[PDB]
Amino acid sequence: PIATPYPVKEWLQPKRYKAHLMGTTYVYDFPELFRQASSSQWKNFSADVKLTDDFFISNELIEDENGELTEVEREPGANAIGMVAFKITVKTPEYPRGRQFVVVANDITFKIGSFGPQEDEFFNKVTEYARKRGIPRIYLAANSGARIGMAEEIVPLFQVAWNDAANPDKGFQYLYLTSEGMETLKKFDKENSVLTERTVINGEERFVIKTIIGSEDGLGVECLRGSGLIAGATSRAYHDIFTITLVTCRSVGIGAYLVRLGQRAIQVEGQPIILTGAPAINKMLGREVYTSNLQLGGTQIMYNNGVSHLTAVDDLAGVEKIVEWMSYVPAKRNMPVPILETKDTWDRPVDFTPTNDETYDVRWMIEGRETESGFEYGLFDKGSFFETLSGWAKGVVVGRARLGGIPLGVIGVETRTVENLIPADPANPNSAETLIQEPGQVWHPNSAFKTAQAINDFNNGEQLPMMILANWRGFSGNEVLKYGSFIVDALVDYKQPIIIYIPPTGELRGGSWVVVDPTINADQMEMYADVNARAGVLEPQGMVGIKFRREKLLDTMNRLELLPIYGQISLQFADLHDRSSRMVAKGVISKELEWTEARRFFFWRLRRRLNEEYLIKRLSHQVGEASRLEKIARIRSWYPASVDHEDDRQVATWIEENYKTLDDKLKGL
Amino acid sequence: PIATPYPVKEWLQPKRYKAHLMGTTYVYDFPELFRQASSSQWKNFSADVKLTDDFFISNELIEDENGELTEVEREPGANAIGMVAFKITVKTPEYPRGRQFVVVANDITFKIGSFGPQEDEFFNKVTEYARKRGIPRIYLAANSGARIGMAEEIVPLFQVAWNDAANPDKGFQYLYLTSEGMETLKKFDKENSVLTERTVINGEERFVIKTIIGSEDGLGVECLRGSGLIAGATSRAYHDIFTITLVTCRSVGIGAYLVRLGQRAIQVEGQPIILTGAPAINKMLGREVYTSNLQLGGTQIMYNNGVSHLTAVDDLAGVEKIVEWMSYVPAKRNMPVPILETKDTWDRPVDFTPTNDETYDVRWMIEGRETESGFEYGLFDKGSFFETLSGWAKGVVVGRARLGGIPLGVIGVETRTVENLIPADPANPNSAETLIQEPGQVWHPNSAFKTAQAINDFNNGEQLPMMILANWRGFSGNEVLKYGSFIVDALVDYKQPIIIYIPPTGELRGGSWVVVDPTINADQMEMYADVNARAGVLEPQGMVGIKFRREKLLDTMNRLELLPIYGQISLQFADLHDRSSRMVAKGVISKELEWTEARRFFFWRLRRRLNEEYLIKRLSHQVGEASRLEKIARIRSWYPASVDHEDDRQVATWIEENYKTLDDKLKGL
Ligand SMILES: C[C@@H](Oc1ccc(Oc2ncc(C(F)(F)F)cc2Cl)cc1)C(=O)O
Ligand SMILES: C[C@@H](Oc1ccc(Oc2ncc(C(F)(F)F)cc2Cl)cc1)C(=O)O
Repeated sequence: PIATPYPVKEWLQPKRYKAHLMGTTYVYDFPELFRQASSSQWKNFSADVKLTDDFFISNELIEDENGELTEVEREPGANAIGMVAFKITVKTPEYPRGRQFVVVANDITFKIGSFGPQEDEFFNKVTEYARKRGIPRIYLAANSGARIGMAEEIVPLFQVAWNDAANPDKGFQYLYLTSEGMETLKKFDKENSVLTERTVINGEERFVIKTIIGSEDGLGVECLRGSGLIAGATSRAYHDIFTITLVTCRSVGIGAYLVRLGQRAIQVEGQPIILTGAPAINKMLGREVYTSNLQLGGTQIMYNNGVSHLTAVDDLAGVEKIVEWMSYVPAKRNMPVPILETKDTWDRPVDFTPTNDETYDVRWMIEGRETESGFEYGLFDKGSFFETLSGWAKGVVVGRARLGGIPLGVIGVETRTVENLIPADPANPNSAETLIQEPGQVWHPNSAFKTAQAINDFNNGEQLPMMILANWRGFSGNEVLKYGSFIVDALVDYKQPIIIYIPPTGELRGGSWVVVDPTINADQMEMYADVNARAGVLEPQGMVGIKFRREKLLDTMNRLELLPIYGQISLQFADLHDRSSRMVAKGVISKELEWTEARRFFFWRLRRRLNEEYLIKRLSHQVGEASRLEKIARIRSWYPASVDHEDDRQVATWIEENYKTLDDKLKGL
Repeated sequence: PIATPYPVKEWLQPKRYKAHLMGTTYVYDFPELFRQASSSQWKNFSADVKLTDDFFISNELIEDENGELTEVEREPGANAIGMVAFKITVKTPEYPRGRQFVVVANDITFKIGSFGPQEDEFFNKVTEYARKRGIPRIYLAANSGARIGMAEEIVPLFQVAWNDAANPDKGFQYLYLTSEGMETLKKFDKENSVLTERTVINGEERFVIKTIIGSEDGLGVECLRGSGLIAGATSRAYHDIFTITLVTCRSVGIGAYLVRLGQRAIQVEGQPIILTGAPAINKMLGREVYTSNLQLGGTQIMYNNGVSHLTAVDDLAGVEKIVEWMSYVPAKRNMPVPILETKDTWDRPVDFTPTNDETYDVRWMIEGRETESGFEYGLFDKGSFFETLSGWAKGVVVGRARLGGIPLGVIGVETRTVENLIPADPANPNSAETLIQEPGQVWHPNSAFKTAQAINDFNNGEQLPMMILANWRGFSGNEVLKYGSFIVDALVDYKQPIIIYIPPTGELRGGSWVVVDPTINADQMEMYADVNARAGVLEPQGMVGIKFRREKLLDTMNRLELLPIYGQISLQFADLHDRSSRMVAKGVISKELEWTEARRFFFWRLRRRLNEEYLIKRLSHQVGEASRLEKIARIRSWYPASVDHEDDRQVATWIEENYKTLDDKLKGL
């Protein structure tokens, strides 16, 4: 393109053009996308904000002579390997003073962005660089999988010992190198390129090749080791720091695997996640079954199965989703979750309220609904709900949100009936589309798996508090059994305060309660039941049909048919047990709450709990053998004699008024 | 039964008869079953062994006044709760001096062996009693799920406020208690049994009941809490001590859940594992779909899905399987795995050997095969292989075994084609039986899940070393993706030395290698490749069709159709790369081994590694900030200047000759 206003980027560095031709952004151009997403992040928080370019800094990372990652500034496209890294320090609304994180990405323009030993080592170095600093690791997937190849320096000068040179088609016995052939390697110093054994015949000597190694690195097994390295490295990363992946062009083999290992992933439409090549798959299936790779690792597949937590219209949308996601996570490991107050204060009732005589969307309780006559506020801050895994297991809703600025993970039950339509089966010209009916408030294999996943994803890396608006009436298909224990495990491992609240029209029966009972992890869990909720081992219908047969029905009968009415009286007699009042009496819940006052209660209870948890931790550096009970008990003995321990606002208030004073007490131990 | 030789047990204590009528063993009679299994255990180890009854001791456990578990001796059937516990101290071949473990079981004769608050608390107390002492917990499942019921003391004297006493069928508004009714409760002191509000009408006062609580404990939510308690307690137990479950009569609700939470489970034929009642399921399905519960939680279902690791013809067979399983696990947490030498010494070659021109059963390589002309010894001790999860994911074989007495977990790839026949679908009169073809050396969703499970089950509680005869050529259905990371996670968590050995005719391609590469956990993992094995990113066929097209084929062609032969030359050229020799050159394996000499090598390498691991641990009590590298390096500096560090036998020999001497060195730090 001649005569253009300004210089042609795609000409100055053709690699940029190659990347675009691939349908993706040039690696070195991604940082600019983060500055834009970051800049937009401010505009949406406060339009009147004069932003200076020093609010976003990007510093590429390359290994020095000691293989140690260091910051440098060089011209794009100067990377010697197919892997690049950037250290980003940007000021955001959640962190005005600024925050940091790393970005690892494949250079799709460098050897089809394949994973070679040098690229793996680098990816591994970056990962631990982020883990060590407790910083989040963002990975941009755009690869072709593990690098492959043969010792090309042997394919031209390799000899074969046929059965008879006369009739070559008769077959052969082995391959070898001649005295000359062997000399050529010694000349290029590529002797190690092969293993042979001198053998003479009716002619001269014929060095029989027993094994080909090759002088080039990245032909086979060495690439498999590099993959395992980064695979296990990512696995550890996930339990250490915040990990997220964005599929920008395509992710193959180890690339697709890494997407799952990092767990949280956003897939850009059109960019497929391929484990094994489609063309190769048609070979292991016989006839041509698939046409394009999109039909395999497309968004309409990965996003629906839960592998892709989110999708993006394009790369910039992808970066924005990443940036928005991070707004809920701490600047770094072990750091207080990013507190962020907006126009929606904590002091206000909850407008939206579900009714037994009306279908509703759980989301309306979470963020709120917009009616024709105004906006009904929900339990959490307006527009603070960021849902994820929205294309899989619609039965349950998971997302981040804010409670008066306090970021937390939220899981709610979808009362509406889910209509999961499973596409036809390509590997079978007979089977077609299949519509599935996923009842509301009913646990399914995918629903339990999604719940466990959500819990772990909230706990690991994100380190956020959590609220589950428990509202399940049962389960059905054993996969439900297996994944079931996944949930209890995730809860035992939770390290932040948890809150289980059975919503108003909600209910919690049988094992649906067991899997989330506070006694699973009393150190972090508390359970509340709305005055309009219900809970019991069995639903009214099931109870009566067991402990209220017909003989007990007749005996009661004293109005002397009237079975229909007396029958309903049974259900009502039972229902009178599944009341929140009873829950309190039995002490199975911390207390019963009112939906409209919930927000005010939960905001202070959580703010108060976070304060004590902080203290319980600062105290976990004195006498080693100290029970958490003995810890919280000592800390509460520091409160003034007039402070009501049950008063959250007061307790939170005093503590925040004496952080240093309390610190001194700690230092004096 | 009159005139019987000896007293009639079933008469002395009718509960025994009730249990038998249930088709199960009486709880208090189970200890005797363990003495018999234990006694048989000796007969099979050494017939010439005069065993005295003091080799097996059983002491029941009940809570004292402080709720603390204590040992007592009382008449069977005197248990006040539906839960019983026994502490067993038996002398076994692996532990002549004796070993200990606990046995928790439901009393099916006590309120249909249902889980009540008192039973849950007890189950929880026993579990931690075992965890605290590091002792194994054996649970005998024979229950009816969580206890249920209503405040019966209200159903007879409860009044209803009809719309008009004239026409009761017209309906009602609420229920209440009269001045008299209220008095009756105050008389029985059951006032808390309900919550009311005095309300007067055209008549007198009518205490409207707003909530029914009941004076009896175990009606609803309190039972759900008890379940959650033991659910999360079992979950923790699994990561702490050796947990196993035996379904003796039936396990319902929380009972079935606990089976999964304890992971390792043995199901007796005929005894079903039911999550939700079948009769109730027919109600949530409309018409009668299922006839018996066996069709749901039967062995032909649980065992095939992997929930039941093993099945037993009857209870005693069940106990034997438990006893035999424990022979591979340590007396207790953190204790050296149970070393046990038999007639099959370590010093001997490996007889059985697979051939590319012959189908074989991986098991023959493991334990060996019995031919018409003698017995071909395998890699491990004869008859020491104890396979588990044998009815699910036949694609992979998992079990315990012994290497010259050294107990370890083993996983191997089933080369033969699996024929998983999925039964018809009852919830659909249209769908029938479906036969599935699971190719050998090919990873499937169930196969990866089974592998991860095996690894975790070996690591947690069992604390055993592990060997995986890696031999996978690929994978296929994404569930394979999800469960895939389950494997890498399990390896990162492994705490005992691991050994990955690609068998002779075996091979390891693509991601099949990544998921088990040593670099995933270098602290415990080592990888060996047989000289007759093959490994690479892609199989010969795939490689040539990518880096050896037709133009490269023709160019090479110098014999001037001959495509068939030249084509084969391609495959051979590539295959020459996937050789173990190359693996060594690239340093991706510790070394290449010979199948017949493997046993001798692995026996000493493992014995040597266990010795150093012990030392690396004893050293983990000195200078806190010490790298494992710095640890093993210091320990190896203690070896004599003449000892070859690479010589396992020598190293193992010296160390075992100077345990105390080394101890002194440690104490002097
Ligand atoms: C209270 C209840 O105990 C149960 C019942 C089923 C149960 O198993 C499950 N519970 C929940 C799920 C999930 F994950 F879907 F919520 C799965 C199972 Cl298998 C656990 C405890 C009972 O015994 O009635
Ligand atoms: C070496 C290979 O990298 C891969 C390929 C696929 C891959 O994903 C999986 N690998 C193994 C399994 C399992 F568990 F079946 F063994 C599953 C997946 Cl998704 C991981 C790494 C490559 O890029 O060619």
